[PDB]
Amino acid sequence: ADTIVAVELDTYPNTDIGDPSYPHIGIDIKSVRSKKTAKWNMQNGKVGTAHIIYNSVDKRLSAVVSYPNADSATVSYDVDLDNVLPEWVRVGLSASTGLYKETNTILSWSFTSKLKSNSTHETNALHFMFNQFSKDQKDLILQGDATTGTDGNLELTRVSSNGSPQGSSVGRALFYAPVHIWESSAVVASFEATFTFLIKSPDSHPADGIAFFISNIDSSIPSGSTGRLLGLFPDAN
Amino acid sequence: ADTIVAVELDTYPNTDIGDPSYPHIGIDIKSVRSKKTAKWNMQNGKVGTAHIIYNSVDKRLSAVVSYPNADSATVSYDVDLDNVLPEWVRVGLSASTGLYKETNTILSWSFTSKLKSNSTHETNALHFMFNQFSKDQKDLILQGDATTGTDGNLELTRVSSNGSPQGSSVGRALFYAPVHIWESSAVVASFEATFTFLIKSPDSHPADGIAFFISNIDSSIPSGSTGRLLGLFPDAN
Amino acid sequence: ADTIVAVELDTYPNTDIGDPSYPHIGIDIKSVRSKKTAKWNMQNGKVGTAHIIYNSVDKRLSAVVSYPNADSATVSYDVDLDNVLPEWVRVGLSASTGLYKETNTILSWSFTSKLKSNSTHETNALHFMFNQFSKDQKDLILQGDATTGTDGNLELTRVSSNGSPQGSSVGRALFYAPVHIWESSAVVASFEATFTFLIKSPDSHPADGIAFFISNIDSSIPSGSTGRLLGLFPDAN
Amino acid sequence: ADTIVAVELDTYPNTDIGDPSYPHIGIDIKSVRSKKTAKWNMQNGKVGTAHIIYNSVDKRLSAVVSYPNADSATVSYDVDLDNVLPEWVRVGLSASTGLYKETNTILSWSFTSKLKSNSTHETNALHFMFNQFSKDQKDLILQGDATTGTDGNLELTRVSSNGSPQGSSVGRALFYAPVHIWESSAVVASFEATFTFLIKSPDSHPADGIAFFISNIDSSIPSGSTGRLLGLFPDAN
Ligand SMILES: [Ca+2]
Ligand SMILES: [Ca+2]
Ligand SMILES: [Ca+2]
Ligand SMILES: [Ca+2]
Ligand SMILES: [Cl-]
Ligand SMILES: [Cl-]
Ligand SMILES: [Cl-]
Ligand SMILES: [Cl-]
Ligand SMILES: [Cl-]
Ligand SMILES: [Cl-]
Ligand SMILES: [Cl-]
Ligand SMILES: [Cl-]
Ligand SMILES: [Cl-]
Ligand SMILES: [Cl-]
Ligand SMILES: [Cl-]
Ligand SMILES: [Cl-]
Ligand SMILES: [Mn+2]
Ligand SMILES: [Mn+2]
Ligand SMILES: [Mn+2]
Ligand SMILES: [Mn+2]
Ligand code: NA
Ligand code: NA
Ligand code: NA
Ligand code: NA
Repeated sequence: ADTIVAVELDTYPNTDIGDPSYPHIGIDIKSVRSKKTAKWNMQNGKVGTAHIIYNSVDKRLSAVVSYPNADSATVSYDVDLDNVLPEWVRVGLSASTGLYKETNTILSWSFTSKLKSNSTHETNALHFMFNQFSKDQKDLILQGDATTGTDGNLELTRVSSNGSPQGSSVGRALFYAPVHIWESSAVVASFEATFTFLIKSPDSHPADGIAFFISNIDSSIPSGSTGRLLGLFPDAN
Repeated sequence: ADTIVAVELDTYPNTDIGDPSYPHIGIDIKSVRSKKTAKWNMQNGKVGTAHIIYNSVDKRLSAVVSYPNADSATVSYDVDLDNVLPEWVRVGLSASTGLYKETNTILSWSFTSKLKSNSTHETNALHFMFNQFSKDQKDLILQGDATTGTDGNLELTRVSSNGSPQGSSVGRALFYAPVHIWESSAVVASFEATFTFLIKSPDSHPADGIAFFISNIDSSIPSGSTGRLLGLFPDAN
Repeated sequence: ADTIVAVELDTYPNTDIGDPSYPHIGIDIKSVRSKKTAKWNMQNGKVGTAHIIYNSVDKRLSAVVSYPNADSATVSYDVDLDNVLPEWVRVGLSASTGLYKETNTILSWSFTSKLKSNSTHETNALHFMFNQFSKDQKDLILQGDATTGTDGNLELTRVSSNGSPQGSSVGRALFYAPVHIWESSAVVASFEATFTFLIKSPDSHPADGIAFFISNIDSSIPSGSTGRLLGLFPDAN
Repeated sequence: ADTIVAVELDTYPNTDIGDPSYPHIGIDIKSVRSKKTAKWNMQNGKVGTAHIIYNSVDKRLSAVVSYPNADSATVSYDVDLDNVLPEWVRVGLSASTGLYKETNTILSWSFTSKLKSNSTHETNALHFMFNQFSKDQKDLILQGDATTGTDGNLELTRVSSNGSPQGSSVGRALFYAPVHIWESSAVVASFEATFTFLIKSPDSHPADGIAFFISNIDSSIPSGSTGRLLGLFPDAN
């Protein structure tokens, strides 16, 4: 399979696969069964913001999710990502719906990674920022049902011309350039990611969620990874 | 052909094709015959630094080149790059040698472009920084004789194991991700590029130069673009 | 007097002192009589965005102002700022009202300046970004009627508890740290500034405007610089 | 007293006050008796580089120190800095010598802090970078024996015209602008600091060290804080 590290904003509780009985944020190391979660007070049709951070000194992947006028949800996991991921990766956003559904709309997305060597001229850096998505976005790899340019937004899952979200949809956007997360001479490696998102549903139980993820470079949507599998995994192991 | 916008650090004067009778910095809009030049007091075997800047308000491509303890050379050209380049481009470094020769060594390279829209959440940004090049640099497209990882450096032209530069060599490094230089809703578009370079020759007349360039995305080394053509153009028109 | 370089978003036309007969953006070098202007299609109660740019290679102060869904206004002036300003400056925002009035509300403000030396370890940099102003903002010098923390915003001029703008008000916010705009070994010096602003008036003729400005470090509000003088100048010379 | 959080690069082992019996890096929370240390293989007269990182999600102050061609030393402490420091602080560098001595030379210094609110327009940011120190550096507060502009460098302790370090010297440089490390609406607060340093001594036992520190805004050199107290503390408690 692919190798996946994701932060999930998971909107539908699948307690059969270890989800808590509420919407939650999770940290996923090579399994959809989050290694850690925190309760998330999901707001239907409000624009929210996720922040992911990591560095190789502390080896802690943390995330925070918030809406304005609302308290934040936070989650952290101790994990050495050099022991998990290959030295070259792609970073991306994934989403899905199933028999339950929602809009999985990205309004903005930014990523910074730094590799600091032991030489005095130190940093190797990559940073992108999207506040505006464009019909033909050449620096993004779109997979499955992901489209760009509708209202300047990235629609990770299928949404009708009438505004209405479709079920059984899975989509992903990956930044075009590979990211280097380890180096021979690296003394500190850090990254950070922020995305803003609008999840709305005509339903009282929306599904299934959005993930920021890091994968191998040739990572693709796994077969039957709609719904609870979030476009990340081929099974619930 | 390809469409090329380059800043040349041109080490060999080819006065038959309009070069002045000294080493010079030039601004090249779709021709190796610089639209403007300034005298450059090239220092053999010293590490130098080039800076390129542009924005769409002023529509002026400027460049500066310097060595420590030395006065700078500067050059500027009025040019609307939206009238020259396609809206998606790749940016890169190119170099060549011919019957005369030199090391075309890049010690570091960084690039920032911003597209600011009229929406209040404004900037679309890309930034990379390389202070350290790596044997297998996946976020660079190497073309012709360009290699990476020798002393943590990008060698744009061929250099023997003994340190010694080879003639009749042409090489290019292009950043993997396309860069968006125009947008429907763009109010300001700007970029900047800095590279540090070591050009040394056993010869009193080194050749041929280094260029920072912007091209179409599928741009490749033109046939017989060794020597004076700098790996940029198929002819001296 | 103080030495002032400002970009004015000037809402009231004072044609007696050379204003055109419309709202306009201007570039002010040591006088309120803009050296250059462009027509500005000011929108009452809409949030707008100003961008200012400059570098010492081209020696061109340019500005753009925009609202979403609206075309931009632009203005540029050739001026060597090293010949105008001292080598250490403070940068800031100023506003005023007079017998005519408006809210002069800053929602956000960011500034970047770079001094690049000829040494290989090149950049001296300062960057700040405010998206949120706070009751007691210690890194801002507030002058005259400027306050912070009302709705997370900088109110440059006086505004009642009921939301309503007061006349004959002048205020300024200056960043606490001095900015270095020239250096012995400088090869390129550049800066950029962006602010977002909400100007609303119960009046069909609002007054008087907002300026981004650069001054000497001990710069203060000049006596009787309410109204057309924008909190920048002691007279209309 | 003042409130001090420092990362020490401590060159002289004072085992009477809990130093290990070697040069070491330490994390100092309101005491010179590091809460945690790691062995540091200090190199006399070689240029080294320190990196400090922290965020409020993980609440871990970490540091790394390195020389080229050398393995790094690392140290980390779990500490909520909002429980230690006031919401407004100054950040700085300090050094000292005593009966033993060394040059405490800063070649470069950069700092980034971010406060991310729960509003969609999120970040409040401050960043500075010094690669070049200047005779009259207005954006630095120099205290005790600190000077700037000798070889473009910050000399934290006294050094003769002949190059030679003086004993019983203490100096500090603080950035002029206060830094905001906590906010009402903050969801994540992070910072990072890097400085490059040259410590040389004619002595086989150099003293006493360099610290990156964060203090209250009106923090000053404590009386008799030369030598082992590093210009940070009034006593060894
Ligand atoms: Ca689920
Ligand atoms: Ca030539
Ligand atoms: Ca006016
Ligand atoms: Ca000690
Ligand atoms: Cl919980
Ligand atoms: Cl695609
Ligand atoms: Cl598969
Ligand atoms: Cl010339
Ligand atoms: Cl390749
Ligand atoms: Cl060809
Ligand atoms: Cl006009
Ligand atoms: Cl004040
Ligand atoms: Cl006065
Ligand atoms: Cl240890
Ligand atoms: Cl001082
Ligand atoms: Cl004291
Ligand atoms: Mn889950
Ligand atoms: Mn030429
Ligand atoms: Mn005017
Ligand atoms: Mn110690
Ligand atoms: Na958008
Ligand atoms: Na290198
Ligand atoms: Na605000
Ligand atoms: Na220096």
